[PDB]
Amino acid sequence: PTIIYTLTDEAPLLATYAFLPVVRKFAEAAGIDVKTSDISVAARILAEFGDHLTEEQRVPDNLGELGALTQDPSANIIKLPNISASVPQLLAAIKELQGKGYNVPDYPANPKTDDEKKIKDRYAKILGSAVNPVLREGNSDRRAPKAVKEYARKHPHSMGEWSQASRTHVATMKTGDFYHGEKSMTLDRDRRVKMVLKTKSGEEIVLKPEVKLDAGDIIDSMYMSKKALIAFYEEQIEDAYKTGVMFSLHVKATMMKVSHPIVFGHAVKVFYKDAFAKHEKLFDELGVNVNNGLSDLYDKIEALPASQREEIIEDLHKCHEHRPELAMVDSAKGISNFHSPSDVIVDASMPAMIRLGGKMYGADGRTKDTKAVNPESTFSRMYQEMINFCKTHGQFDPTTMGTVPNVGLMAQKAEEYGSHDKTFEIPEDGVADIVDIDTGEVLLTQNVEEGDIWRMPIVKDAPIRDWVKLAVTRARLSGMPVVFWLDTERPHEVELRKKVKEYLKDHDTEGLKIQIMPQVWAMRYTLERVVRGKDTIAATGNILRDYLTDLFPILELGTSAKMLSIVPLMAGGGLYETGAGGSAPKHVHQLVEENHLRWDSLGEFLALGASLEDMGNKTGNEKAKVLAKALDTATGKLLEENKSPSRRTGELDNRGSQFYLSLFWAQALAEQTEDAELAERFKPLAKALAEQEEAIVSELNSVQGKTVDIGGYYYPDPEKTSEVMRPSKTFNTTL
Amino acid sequence: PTIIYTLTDEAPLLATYAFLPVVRKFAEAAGIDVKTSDISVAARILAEFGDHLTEEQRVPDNLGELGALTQDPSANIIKLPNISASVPQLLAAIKELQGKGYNVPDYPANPKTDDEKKIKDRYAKILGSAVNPVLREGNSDRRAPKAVKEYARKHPHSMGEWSQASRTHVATMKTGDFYHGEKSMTLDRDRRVKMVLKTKSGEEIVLKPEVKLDAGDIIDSMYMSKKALIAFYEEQIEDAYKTGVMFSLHVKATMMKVSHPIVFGHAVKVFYKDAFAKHEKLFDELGVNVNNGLSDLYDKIEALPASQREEIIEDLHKCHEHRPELAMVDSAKGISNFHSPSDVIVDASMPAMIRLGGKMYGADGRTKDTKAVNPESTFSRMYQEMINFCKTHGQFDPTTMGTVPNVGLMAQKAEEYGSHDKTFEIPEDGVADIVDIDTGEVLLTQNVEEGDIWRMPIVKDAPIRDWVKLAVTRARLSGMPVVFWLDTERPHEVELRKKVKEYLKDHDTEGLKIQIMPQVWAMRYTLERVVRGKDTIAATGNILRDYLTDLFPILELGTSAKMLSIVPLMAGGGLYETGAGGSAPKHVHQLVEENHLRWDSLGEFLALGASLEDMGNKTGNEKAKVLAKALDTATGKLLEENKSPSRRTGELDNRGSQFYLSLFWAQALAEQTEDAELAERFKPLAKALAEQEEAIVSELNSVQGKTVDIGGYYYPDPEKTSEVMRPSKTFNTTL
Ligand SMILES: [Mn+2]
Ligand SMILES: [Mn+2]
Repeated sequence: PTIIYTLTDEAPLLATYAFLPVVRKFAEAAGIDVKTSDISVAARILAEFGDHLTEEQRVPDNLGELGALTQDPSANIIKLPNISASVPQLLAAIKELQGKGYNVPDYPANPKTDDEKKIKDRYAKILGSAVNPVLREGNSDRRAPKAVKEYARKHPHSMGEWSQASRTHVATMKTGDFYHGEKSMTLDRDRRVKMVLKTKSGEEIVLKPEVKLDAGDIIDSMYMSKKALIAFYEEQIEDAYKTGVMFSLHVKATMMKVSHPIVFGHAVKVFYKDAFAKHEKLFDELGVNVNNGLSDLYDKIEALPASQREEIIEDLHKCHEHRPELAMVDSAKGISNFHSPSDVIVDASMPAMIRLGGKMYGADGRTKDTKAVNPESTFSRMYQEMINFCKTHGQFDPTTMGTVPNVGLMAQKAEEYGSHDKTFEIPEDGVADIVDIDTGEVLLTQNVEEGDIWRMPIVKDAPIRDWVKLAVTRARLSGMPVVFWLDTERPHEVELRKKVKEYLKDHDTEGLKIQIMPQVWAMRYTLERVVRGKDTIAATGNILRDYLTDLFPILELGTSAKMLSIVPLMAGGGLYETGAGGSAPKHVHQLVEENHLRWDSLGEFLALGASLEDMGNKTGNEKAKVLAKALDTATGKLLEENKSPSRRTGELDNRGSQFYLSLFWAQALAEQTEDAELAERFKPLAKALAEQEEAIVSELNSVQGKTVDIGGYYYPDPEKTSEVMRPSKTFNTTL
Repeated sequence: PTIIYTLTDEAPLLATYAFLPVVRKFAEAAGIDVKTSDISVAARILAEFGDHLTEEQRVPDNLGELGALTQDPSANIIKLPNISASVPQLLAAIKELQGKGYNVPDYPANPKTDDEKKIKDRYAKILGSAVNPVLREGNSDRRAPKAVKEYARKHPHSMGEWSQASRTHVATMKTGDFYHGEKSMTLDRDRRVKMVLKTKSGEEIVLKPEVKLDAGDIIDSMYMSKKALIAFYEEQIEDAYKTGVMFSLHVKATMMKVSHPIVFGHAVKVFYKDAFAKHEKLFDELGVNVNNGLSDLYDKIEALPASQREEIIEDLHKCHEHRPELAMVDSAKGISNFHSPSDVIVDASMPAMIRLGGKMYGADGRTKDTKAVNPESTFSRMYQEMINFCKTHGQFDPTTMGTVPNVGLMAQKAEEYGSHDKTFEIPEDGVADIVDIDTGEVLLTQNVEEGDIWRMPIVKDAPIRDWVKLAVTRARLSGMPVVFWLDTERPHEVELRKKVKEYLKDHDTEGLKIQIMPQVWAMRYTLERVVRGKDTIAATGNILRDYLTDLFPILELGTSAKMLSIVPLMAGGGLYETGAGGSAPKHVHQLVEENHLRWDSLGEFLALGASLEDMGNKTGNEKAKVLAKALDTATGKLLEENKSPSRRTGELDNRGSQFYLSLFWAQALAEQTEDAELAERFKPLAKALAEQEEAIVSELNSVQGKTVDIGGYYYPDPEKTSEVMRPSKTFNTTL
């Protein structure tokens, strides 16, 4: 009977320092041990580079440990939001660890000696989205809990009005992209395959030497034509200019770490083609990679002599005169859409733009309409339908609209999420085949060109079965109809359709509305329903799982940070994500400088409830059920009494809201009558907490408004942090 | 990017000489290379007997090459009607080749030495239905093209009227045949079995050493009783006589090379019982085998002294006075039903009889009502339902009736089509068991007699799956319902029924009308529907596929020569049979003697349209689909314009009709509007052919009416033959 709580980075971790003690006190009453696990960026640096560390300094491979635990039918993991480290974040975490006596190697951006290549490659394991692929050995059940939905209706968030005369739209490719050249197939038997490029010269380049494929795996051979991509950009940049609408670009270079920077990069290239021509030679040897955005260019020209660097920036701002207006990320500082690929992230930016009435920010500071460019059509057409719907129906009404929960196929690096190590920028014109080693059979041929992006996504049979099961499970349990978003004109989704059609019959689907529709149809059908106050489950692939679980919750609730993210693992256990957003760097900024943490721990409370409830069902622990339901009613009272953390310094913060939760949790257990022992167990505690309420609250608020010492950033001192995060001694002694 | 076009025998080959140049000129305009494959009777003898040939004389095994090519997903084979060599045909081919300096052995019918036995067996690989078993690695989709049916409505073919007092009927067995003694089962595991006869003496004769069987395969143990068959024969011959109705016998001796001649043989023997008893000893040692018809007896008595020969034939003619009139193949030359087993072929003779109003020819040369004897009741009683139907409803009206396409299970030597090498005339009374060699398990027991025909036909699981999938596909694409003609009382058809019941669930059958009925019922249901202009798909086994795709097309169209015969190959490719009939040797005799080939190449145009149709789907070729649709209208225009070959010499022939088709095809591409490049590409060629119409046709017609030289028959000279098949000056120069 063990719950694994994850120690992560920044704000969620700080909240954990105050919350971990109070969850431990409640969980022990059911015989559950709350065991910690450190997956912070620092702990992952240490675990990898234990080469020059003492025994006491060494840490286990906590990620690999948790990854292994997912195979255990009793796994119970609570995953808090964590950093997906960029280079600057990695460097800062390294530098802090070094200064604290941990002998870890520097990260060499450009490895001089060959020994530096090995440790740079070892750091590549730490960079980016590294935690999610390992923990996701199940499929996604993401939905807004009834109590949160009810709260959104009573307290509606602001939403920009949609004008019928709005000019904003999604711009996307009609040919030469992944979708319009896709070939797909379901595997007959186990095979081992290689990815080879037979050039026009006659040479055979092996891009990927070997990949093990199981029976029933779906594989795709999709590519994007570089020539088409640029001609598309030429066209759209021109169109946006001619029509006078603001140009914007929405990709996900954060997670799609290979393909999307190439997509991002090309936009910048063709947009500023006049400047990139004047300085081509200079840019080349400077090693400028604008795939990393303009920020890369600006870095590599900053060291240059003043008269030369100023000439460069002048050729860039001069290029704007024949160009369309650009969407800005920070219009005061002059930071635009093209500055960094990690600024405008498709899953978050598109909802934000729709939420605002189809608006993004201009160079003048004004909001205006935008051509929201999403080059890859596969998953972007669905956004356009909503824009169209809104244009005729107006902005959604949070007080009356329905819900769109999601059942997402993600398990075992599903589809595009596990295709990173299998994506390649093509070196020269040739034919790209995936060939079987045993029997030289080309499984899928594809004619590619120089620059083209080629990848082979993989989705295993077993995950698909669980995914369909979860769809029917959610349908039965909620009474909501469910729609599978599967295109008829996309090979990959016709392959999935064959499977869904079959595996549905393996389940009892007698009293359920379950159908299959292509993306755009499904979106329309879903929109036609939400607007009439009706609910619909979206059973979707991996990338759509990501998009829709940001999109709809932003519209329904105002945020994607207030919802359940349950991962039923295929081996029997459950993983429970508390948040889908970042670890809130700015929240830590406010905590260290003026002792106020505005992090909302609601997602943690909800996940813990879903953790404790599933503990009751799987093991038979009836005392877990009672704690879960009491936390369920404790969380609900937290919302209705309006005691979520304030953003203003000096008011009720994260620590303060943790008190009120634990109070209500204690009260809920004291005044219930389905377990006699637990009732009288919490009775004195509940009586205690309530009695010195405006004494504990008085302490937690008085200590605010000053600089505080946690002893670091990426590795804060457990002793100092705990003092700060538990500053109420009245509260602490009560347990 | 290739289409394999088969070079065959006789008339289709001659047509191909005129056609291959013009199909290549069109197919290169889409990036498709057309390569030939010689599978003629000559090429198949040379391929087998390369021992005595020089290196330059040696030809590749093209038939085996094509057999391997079916396993390739890119396969695209246009198969044309070839010769299924009879002995006299094989002899003539051997002589022709030997005469051309090809050292090939004589075929030894009665091998003296043991070295002669060797090469007779090597020739037995060439004899009979040799191509089809190897090429048919998929199931049959045989149907009338929409453009052909519509021509038959506007121009009906002559049909003989059905009197309600018509005496004609199918006579067939009620016990003792394969049907009423049949045992059948599905295999659970992989095993290897043997065919053994446990005799009365205690001895066990091994009839078949070893045969590998897969899991999920349907196997049958069927036997026809010698005593029951001759009792049947003696009853029906007596019946036909008593009633005064003309006797006729319908079998498939050509393909059923083992069982049917024994069946044919017993008919003749009991019919001529008086002669065969008087001359028993003489006929014994003369070696006369009536399994090969009366012609065999006529050969083996021709050399005998005039007095004795005239005694034998008078005893045969004397036997005719107490027997019924026999049906005549050619009454002028005195050739009857009994002359040769390969003269009256069931699948064509029965439709010919029914189309004629239930009439066949007699001694005087007039049409007469007949007793159409089909000894085996498994697939014959299906004919009797149509006869009855016609007796009450009169003849079919082709101007109003519906279509009956066929989806035929045939893949991988399925059912009775693969039973030849496993069919045995029983040597002595005993039990006939099929036994697993590993373990001693007796799978199917049966009790047989001296002279019985025992066989074990097999059909594999994967072919069945493709068959069912093809039915659903055809239903979905056309809209018309499909009926599985499967009996309840035939064990083989219940094993099939079980699989058809299961494998229909693995498919989307939503808006589709799919049902299983017994043969007799299904026929009646089909007939009741078509008579009021409604369409029905017949999903049937192997023999029924053959029978029905001659029967209805004969009635709907007047001929089974003009129709699509597509074979979706299981590996993903496609085979397109241009004709189910023969190679028409009489057409060749007319061409050599008078320079006029009356061969109809319409089946070749349709199979090419279908070949280009599938080409675009699998690979992605856009220009290929344009060619298919332009051909589909060019073929139609040819029918409408009435420019098909005449049969009278000195008029429009195969060469002429090929011109108009290429003219209509270029013109069809001259005015299309979806590939602007192809429109202007064929624009000069279409204008040239339309400008030279009366010049080209003047040439092709003036060369007729003369004896011409093609340098042989079974192996024609490519130079001389191309000189004959392309005699047009201005037509050729415009390519
Ligand atoms: Mn997201
Ligand atoms: Mn036939």
